[PDB]
Amino acid sequence: ILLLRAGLPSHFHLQLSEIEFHEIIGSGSFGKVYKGRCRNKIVAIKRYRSDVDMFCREVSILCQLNHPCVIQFVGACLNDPSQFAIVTQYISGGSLFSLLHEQKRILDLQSKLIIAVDVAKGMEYLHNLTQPIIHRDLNSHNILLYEDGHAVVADFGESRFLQSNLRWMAPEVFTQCTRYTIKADVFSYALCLWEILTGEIPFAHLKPAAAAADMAYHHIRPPIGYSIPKPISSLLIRGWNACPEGRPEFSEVVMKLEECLCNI
Amino acid sequence: LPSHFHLQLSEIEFHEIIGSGSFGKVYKGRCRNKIVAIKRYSDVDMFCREVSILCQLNHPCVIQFVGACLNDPSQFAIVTQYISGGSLFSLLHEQKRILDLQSKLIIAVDVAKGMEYLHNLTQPIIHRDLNSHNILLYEDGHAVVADFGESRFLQSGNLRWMAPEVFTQCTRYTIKADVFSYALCLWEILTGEIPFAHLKPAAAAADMAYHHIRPPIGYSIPKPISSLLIRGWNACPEGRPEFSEVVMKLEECLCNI
Ligand SMILES: CNS(=O)(=O)c1ccc(N2CCOCC2)c(Nc2ncnc3[nH]cc(Br)c23)c1
Ligand SMILES: CNS(=O)(=O)c1ccc(N2CCOCC2)c(Nc2ncnc3[nH]cc(Br)c23)c1
Repeated sequence: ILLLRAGLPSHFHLQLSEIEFHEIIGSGSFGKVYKGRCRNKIVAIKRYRSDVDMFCREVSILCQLNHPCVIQFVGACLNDPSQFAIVTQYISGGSLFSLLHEQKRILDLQSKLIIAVDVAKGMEYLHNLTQPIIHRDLNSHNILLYEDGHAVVADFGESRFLQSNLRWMAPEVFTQCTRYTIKADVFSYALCLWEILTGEIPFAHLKPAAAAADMAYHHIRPPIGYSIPKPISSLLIRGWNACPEGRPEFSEVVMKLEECLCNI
Repeated sequence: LPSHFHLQLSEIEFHEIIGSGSFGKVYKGRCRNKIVAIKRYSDVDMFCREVSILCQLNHPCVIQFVGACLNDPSQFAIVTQYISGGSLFSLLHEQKRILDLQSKLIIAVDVAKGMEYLHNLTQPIIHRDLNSHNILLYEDGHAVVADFGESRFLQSGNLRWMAPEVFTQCTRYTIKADVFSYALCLWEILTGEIPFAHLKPAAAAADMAYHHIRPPIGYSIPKPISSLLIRGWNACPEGRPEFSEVVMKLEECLCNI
């Protein structure tokens, strides 16, 4: 916290008294997320309820980020653990999850791709920083939408910087010993991309742990209909390959989806 | 650790080296009037773990602990019974001895009983590193499980979009990992072949985990056993048998050998 207070540029340093908390817009064990106001901006605030090290990491990551497909950091409060809070821009159009599954708004192909492309661009950005960042929690809740249908990647509370005998191991043990890479994000993305196209929650009929289990152990993936365009189904098939190294880099995901926009 | 298990370096008479690795070296020797094997080695946490496991062990199909030296990090040493008949891996792959089906099953059942034992202790133990190097043979062709350096005591909505490799890492190890390992050992035993002989170990571990590859089952393997094998190396841990059931079926086979 002393190391952080020193390294984080001072313009980001916020006092809790500078923040006005309106509503709660999201929740969790970690803490709650309020809509509010700060330095004459409409903002979203994550407030916290090893906890120190989690918060110091998250700020260290957020303050690196500048890209129009990634949530815009505004500042944090670093006084003491009790005060701890994180502030970002607010985006009115709400989560992608809501759009698809609650409001059940029916989007056309162009609109869907724009979103897919924007998210891929944000991930590309993160993965190709000098010191790559893994989001590690990409989902339709953490894809937020501008009124005009563009999208940004949010919530870096699980994010980590990428760091710099097996013949008889059970697969799940072998997988524990292998440190995960930026490729984990691509797998999450793939599901998001299917979620967008179908309108459907992955394994909608299953509780989260069961769905994970099926993907992980029984190697199941959501159904790929014949009507899904080829270049996309390809990306899906590759993107959620159990073998991480077989998943495409986001730079290619972008390239392909932008092609589709040219042909849309 | 129980005071009687404490050992001083002077109580241990070293002889030749019998094994190696980045971890350290293993010696044959003599201690407290018995022929022994001696192992010699964040890094301290893992030693107490290994020792706290070994002292608990008391079963004919599991290695016998004898004691351990605790003076300082430089002096750390673990001492066990020495077993004259070498490693199974050797017998199978270097010596290449031809065994009857009975001899094979005797080893298979012995290893299974040792694993059963471990798994059904009040506070169960996962070996986490079973293989034909750590299966040691008595001259009479009985076998024991060895080398507990990797062994662990069993510990008591984002998940839906997680990559498998990440989900696996947020999940706690189970005893069913040993069952998978055993399956391979069992196939190895029956066929005499190293699993995926044509591949280097990581290539093998990848193919088993990602591309769901398993060893080939030919008429070389009997039907009742081959059912066990397939279930044993299931991708789903929960689909794999418990070692109790392995024992039953394999003893049932021994009745018919
Ligand atoms: C402090 N910002 S943050 O990036 O750490 C952050 C984390 C989580 C969330 N929620 C996302 C939806 O599931 C619940 C958590 C948000 N939410 C939002 N951030 C901006 N504009 C927003 N508009 C609507 C919403 Br909800 C919204 C921010
Ligand atoms: C201190 N005993 S221990 O259980 O920690 C232990 C760990 C590893 C090994 N080696 C096994 C073979 O690959 C290399 C490591 C052994 N070795 C042996 N222990 C008993 N009798 C033995 N006879 C022949 C051999 Br080798 C042998 C013990």
